[PDB]
Amino acid sequence: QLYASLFYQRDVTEIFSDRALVSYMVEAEVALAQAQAQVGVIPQSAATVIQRAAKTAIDKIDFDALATATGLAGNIAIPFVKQLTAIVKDADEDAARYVHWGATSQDILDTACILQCRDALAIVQNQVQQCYETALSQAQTYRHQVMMGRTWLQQALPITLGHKLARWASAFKRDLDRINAIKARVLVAQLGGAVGSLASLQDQGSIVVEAYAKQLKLGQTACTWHGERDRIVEIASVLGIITGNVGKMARDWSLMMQTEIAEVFEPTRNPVAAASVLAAANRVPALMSSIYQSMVQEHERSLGAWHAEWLSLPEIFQLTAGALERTLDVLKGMEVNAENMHQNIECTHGLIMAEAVMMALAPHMGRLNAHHVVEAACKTAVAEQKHLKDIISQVDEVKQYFNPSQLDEIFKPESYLGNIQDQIDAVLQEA
Amino acid sequence: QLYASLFYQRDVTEIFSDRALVSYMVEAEVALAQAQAQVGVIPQSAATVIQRAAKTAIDKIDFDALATATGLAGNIAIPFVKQLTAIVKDADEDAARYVHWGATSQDILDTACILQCRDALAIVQNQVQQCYETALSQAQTYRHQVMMGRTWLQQALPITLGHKLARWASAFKRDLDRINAIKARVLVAQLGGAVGSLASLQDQGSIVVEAYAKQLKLGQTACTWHGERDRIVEIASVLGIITGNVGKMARDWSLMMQTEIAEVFEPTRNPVAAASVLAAANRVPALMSSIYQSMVQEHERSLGAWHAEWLSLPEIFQLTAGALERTLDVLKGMEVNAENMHQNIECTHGLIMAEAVMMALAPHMGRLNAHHVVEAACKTAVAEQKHLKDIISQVDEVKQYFNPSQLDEIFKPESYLGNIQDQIDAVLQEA
Amino acid sequence: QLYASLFYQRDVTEIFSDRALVSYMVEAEVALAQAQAQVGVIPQSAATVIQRAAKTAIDKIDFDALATATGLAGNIAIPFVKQLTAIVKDADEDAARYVHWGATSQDILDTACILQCRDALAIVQNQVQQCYETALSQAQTYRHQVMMGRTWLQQALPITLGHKLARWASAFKRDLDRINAIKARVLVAQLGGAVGSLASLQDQGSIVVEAYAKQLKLGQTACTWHGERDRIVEIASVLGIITGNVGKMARDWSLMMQTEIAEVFEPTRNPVAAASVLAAANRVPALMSSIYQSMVQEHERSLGAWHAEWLSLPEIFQLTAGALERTLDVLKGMEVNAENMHQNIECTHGLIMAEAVMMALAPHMGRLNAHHVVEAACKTAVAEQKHLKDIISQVDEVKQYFNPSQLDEIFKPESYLGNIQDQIDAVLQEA
Amino acid sequence: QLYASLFYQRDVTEIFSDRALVSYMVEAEVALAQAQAQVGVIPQSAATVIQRAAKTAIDKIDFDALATATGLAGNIAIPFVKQLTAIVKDADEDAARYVHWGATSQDILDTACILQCRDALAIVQNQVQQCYETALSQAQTYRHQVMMGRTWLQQALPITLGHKLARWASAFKRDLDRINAIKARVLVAQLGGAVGSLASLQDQGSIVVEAYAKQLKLGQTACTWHGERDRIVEIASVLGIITGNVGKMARDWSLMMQTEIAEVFEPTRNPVAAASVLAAANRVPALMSSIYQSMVQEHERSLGAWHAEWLSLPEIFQLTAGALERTLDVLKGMEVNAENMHQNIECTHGLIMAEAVMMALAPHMGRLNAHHVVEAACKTAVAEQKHLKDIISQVDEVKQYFNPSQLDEIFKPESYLGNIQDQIDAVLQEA
Repeated sequence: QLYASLFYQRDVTEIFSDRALVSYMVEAEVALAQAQAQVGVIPQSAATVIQRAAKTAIDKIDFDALATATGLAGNIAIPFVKQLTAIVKDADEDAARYVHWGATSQDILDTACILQCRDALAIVQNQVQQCYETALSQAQTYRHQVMMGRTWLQQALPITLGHKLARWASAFKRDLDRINAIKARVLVAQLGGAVGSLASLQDQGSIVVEAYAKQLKLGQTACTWHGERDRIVEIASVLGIITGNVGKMARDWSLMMQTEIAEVFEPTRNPVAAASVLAAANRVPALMSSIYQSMVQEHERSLGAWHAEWLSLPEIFQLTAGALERTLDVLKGMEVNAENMHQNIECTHGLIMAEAVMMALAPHMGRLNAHHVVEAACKTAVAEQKHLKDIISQVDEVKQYFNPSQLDEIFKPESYLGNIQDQIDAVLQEA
Repeated sequence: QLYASLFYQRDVTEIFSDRALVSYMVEAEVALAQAQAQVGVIPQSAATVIQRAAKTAIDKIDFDALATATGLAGNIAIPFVKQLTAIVKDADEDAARYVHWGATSQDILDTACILQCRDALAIVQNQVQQCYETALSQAQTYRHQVMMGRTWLQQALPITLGHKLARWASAFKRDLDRINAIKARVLVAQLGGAVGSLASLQDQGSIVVEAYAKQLKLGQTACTWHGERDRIVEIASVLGIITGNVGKMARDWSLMMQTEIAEVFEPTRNPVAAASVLAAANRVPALMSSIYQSMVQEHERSLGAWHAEWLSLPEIFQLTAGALERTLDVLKGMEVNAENMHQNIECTHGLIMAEAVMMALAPHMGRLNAHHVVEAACKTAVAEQKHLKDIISQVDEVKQYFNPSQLDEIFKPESYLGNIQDQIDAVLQEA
Repeated sequence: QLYASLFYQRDVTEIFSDRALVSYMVEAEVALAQAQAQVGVIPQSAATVIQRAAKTAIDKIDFDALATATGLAGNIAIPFVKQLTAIVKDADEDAARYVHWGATSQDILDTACILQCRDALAIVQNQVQQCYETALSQAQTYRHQVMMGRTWLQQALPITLGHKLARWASAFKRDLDRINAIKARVLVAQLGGAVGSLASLQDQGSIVVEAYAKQLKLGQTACTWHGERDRIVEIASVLGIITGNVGKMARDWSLMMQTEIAEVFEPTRNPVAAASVLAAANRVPALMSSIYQSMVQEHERSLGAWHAEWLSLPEIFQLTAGALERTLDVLKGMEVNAENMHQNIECTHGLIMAEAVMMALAPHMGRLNAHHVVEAACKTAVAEQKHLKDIISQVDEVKQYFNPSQLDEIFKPESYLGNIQDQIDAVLQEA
Repeated sequence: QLYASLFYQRDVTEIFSDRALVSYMVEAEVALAQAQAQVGVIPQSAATVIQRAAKTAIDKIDFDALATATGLAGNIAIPFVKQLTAIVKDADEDAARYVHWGATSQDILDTACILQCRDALAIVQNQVQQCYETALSQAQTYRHQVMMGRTWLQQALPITLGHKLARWASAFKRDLDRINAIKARVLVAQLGGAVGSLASLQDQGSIVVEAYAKQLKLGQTACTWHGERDRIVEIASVLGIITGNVGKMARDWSLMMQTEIAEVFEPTRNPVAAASVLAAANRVPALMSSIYQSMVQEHERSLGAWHAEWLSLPEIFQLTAGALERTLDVLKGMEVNAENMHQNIECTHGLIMAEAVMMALAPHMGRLNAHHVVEAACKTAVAEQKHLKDIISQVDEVKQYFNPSQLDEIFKPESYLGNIQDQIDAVLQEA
């Protein structure tokens, strides 16, 4: 609980709480009774009593009894079914016989898991959508804010803050595409009985799965997937990529907050938001190892791999929604310090503009000749500890082709941004 | 090398060998010169000399010099560019000036990586396609081969071998869908220069990227992605799911090969193919942790995360193609032992048919009554160590509703398969 | 909470609960005030008021306020210090000035972490000690219980159950050695102030650390270790090995519980204990990836890596203590089914004794000759579907050297156990 | 091969090459024949022929045949034994019968693995020893070089470069202790035969293992450990900690190389060494997940887990030795830029000395009063954009207790280093 505030996101944590989990299991049991009554497998009468008794089962369920019983049964569904049955019995000893009719523990657990995933995906998707919108808007606001591009953590050539923001925006848009593309394949119901054959429903199996899926508004699958878990992993893999995208952003803005750089700051000096996001960017990759090992499952119901999913999947959702929430706060209240950006550009005293000077000279001199005059000027500028502009401006060959004013233009960071504006426009359009 | 034969797949290993990597880099340099000549940035003359000198550069390149130089430069592209330039020079000192014009090391390395991924994906996709076809065909051949379904490694209720095969087939089909769905987003070119601004190409940047993408037949992206790596991770994540699917299959067939079960065997008694596949199902999840940590990259070119990708991505492809190749061999030459399957069904002496007997009795007796007669019969059958059929057949209540012949039918494994045939038909149709 | 019962161990979970964590932080603050009063840095008077106010601070602390404040400060220590100070103030506005004198957040957090580790290690060590004792005792009880040894999951040659138990016992003993060997190096105090220089204590720093360590009965280190985390990883690495040892045991006993093998059973048929232990054996390796990435920490206090430890370390302890607790239950109430063991030995109808027959014949025949008679007999026995003893006993060359009674001895599983009894005695002695 | 130069270390890579592996296997076979001849199990004559034929077997072995055969057998030992036998046969058809007498594949593979580990550990230990020596020497050289301590990547209070170096030195010393402490437990021989019972050696088993261990100068274990793998994991876990220690150092020196900080540089501006070390600090944690999953092994010889070790263990050694080698180069030729260190200390214009000013005033004013005068001065200094010294020096209360010269002393970074010199001396002594 003390850490929930630091790393997770309140709504996604609630969706995965013990109380919500049991709520979703109740929902799965109700849909099952309804789907069966609707096709004749059980009397409409029983379904109605179950549907009504359910509305308050959550308040009548003993969570201490449930936890203790879980350790002995090996899963929550078994003791949960006992309790729900006893609850429906105290309302009609007869409807009680139809509670959990034909299902096995994993049907209810996997279905509640998919119901949880459906709801937490909606929240995560909306967070990504706001992050995208906000990054696009800031990219536009600062598309002309010049600053240094850094490679291997060393100043290299100028870029604009808007270009970093456009790069992040486009990454969020690819995440939005990934989320939409997996929904149909992944949000499906689970109902197959003990060995996934629906044997106790005899020849009514396919009819009942179809109506069960429909009641919950989930997809239906061709065959039971108690042992094939690609759908679970697939959902985790997309959350993993989203966490990696904001992890990269948090690495960048906290580096820009170093005392000696101070170009961008987290809204109100410690980078508290970066610390949480970077912790999630450490933890999610480790949880991915786990969710992938969980694919190796024995026959019709695994020993170990399936149990591990109950611990890893929720943690991945919670860290991702938590990391997205802190990233949004930062993208919205981000403080840009234009003076420090200008100052850090002056750090190498014009040496970073060397190649720009060389390109301006190439036409009137031949690239070989241009390269040679600039390299000798850099040596001189370093020996005299002067700005490269001061040295190049007193070189004869050069005065032959450029006035002082043309030289001042050649040395402006803005004059060497290549096609950065085309790239920013290109990402503003894919929107 | 000795292990390559055990875990990898020959063609995918070649695509990622030092020699192929340098080949793809050469290909990237040629496309760059051609795209530039085609839009005016460099003389068509130079492009033609480079394109021709390239055809044999691979044979002229010194790989020992290259490896030694790589350790000092920090990447292969830098010493590779020197060498290729020297090679083009000995053919025309003038065309040599245009080699690697405007690109930075990462453009050539990421582009060669995507070219490699394109080729290895084609091979992996074709392996999945054959695995799918073969699983569908075997599923049909054995849709009626009865055997025990096992949960928590304990016999539970009958299923058919064809149902396990249909479950695997449908998993392969979802993999085929995943592979097709990422191609457009992932197989794109990389050309952005030092800080991804294409500054040295000035206002010709967007025009050149477009023609470079086209020359290589790759997609073009809105902005440079030197630091945003979701496309790399995404490709690894799909390979990871495929390896998890065959890992699950290898766990199953090797369990079916245990001396005491002996229901299915690897083609010619050790499960050599399972050992390799299960090793890949251990290694790939670990490599996933690595590829996901690699998303956290500093600014415009990372220190560490990017270097790690060069080691992990190829290993994931190689283990996946290797695991697919051994799985295909097994799916094709799989030996089914129907007698052992029949025998293991007799293992509990009819106790696994208890619920089937109870369902047959429910109508003529009321489920409560049916449950009670069957439970007392199980106790008796265990006490007398007799087959449950022998005990139930001499119970009065029962003889009242069933002749010996109807009892023999109720006890046949085939009579309690629920909707397994509908599920097998459903997966044969999605095809 | 519902899952705590399934995977963790009650006492270790309490040591890592929010309430115990704050308790240990209080303990760290008290020791600090006492150590300082004892060397003159603060008045003995203040230390006494703090020590007394502390006895009930836990009941006066607002945990909701604390959680909310934590999300904003980035760690629990900061809001905790405010609260504890306010608590000491309402008892003496003057002693309150000396609360948390000279320490930084990480000193209190790392010290409370080591106090927690000290207490959970004592519990884990005692669990390993009982597992060791129990395995040694069972090894002795069944040192002569013959059963099949299995390689690549295939029957190979006879072993005894006692030999598997001795192998597990010796592994537990190496764990006991590992635990004892790291205590001195790992259970040390943390007190270094903001940048680990104890600057606000001026020239009293070393004197105060020495007395602080002593008050808590922890080791003292030569230099501050806010950024060097090998001690944390080292503790996790040993817990990781212990979880791997019981993971291996759970894989084995659940395989022995398969319906068709049924040689050993979990005490009261699903392997519920194996499912939990195997889930921990999936999760701990993934958490190890995380704890190892956490070593890469920036300068004097990291951004991300340190925060991640707060989530991973406790989970590793909790899963290990949980896995040990279920393993102990199984080692103590383990049900051995000697008849099934005897029966599975008869599974290949004497074929597994082929090499034993060959060794008995080698002396009177020459190994070449012995190998050739046995191989032809195996072919015949398989063709006639007879026990190998029936075939070999009617082979002339053979009757020439052995009576029927000597042949019956050569075919007893017990006669081909090599030095298994020496190995079991050897592990009973290292005890 | 091209990457070997970037990430690994030449000698450790050779120890794990195919050629060295087969060399060590030959060595294991020779020791086995010798140990057996020495106790009577095989004729001294055969042992001598094998020992002599071995001296050149490596040159006679067909590596292509070996690789092809390996993929079919499932391990290298099987086809290797065939070849070595054929080699010994062409020298004496009789000695050939005793090649690999009584051993199983895993005995030779695990023994060659431990022989490799023994040799690579010697190299890694020596690298750590040199890193330790060099760090201690540099710590001494710069114990007085003042620079900023940084927390959460923000300047905090002064420290000395020597203190960072002492912290690293002490971490290397704990690694030296860890390496020495595991040798006895981990460097042991493996000889147990098919199911670890040495059944084919009958009652000579224990005698032969003892002499086999002795011939190779390895420890002997109480029982066979084909399935218990804690010794392998333990070796990987220590290499993992070493890689994490230099990973932390590489993060620090590359941050100190940022253009705007420029306090320390890699010897000859890109941090090429940091890039490799940080890639190993990403990859090793992932490989740890794998080596830990490999503990879960089936019965007497696993399917999958054991095979995976052949790929992970060597990679961990190679990355660790590679990371150590680059770290040593940097520790030895490290360039310290004292002026930039001095300059970055002036970055906040005295604000970082605020607490030092407050401690100097506390005695003559009361901590409350001191805190209040300093906080108002910081506000003023920020409003006027002046150095805090300029503001505090014109505050009356203050002039009352300090002359200008005493104020200049209070503001020197060196005057607020707490017990850093005691810590540096403490680590120089543990040496």
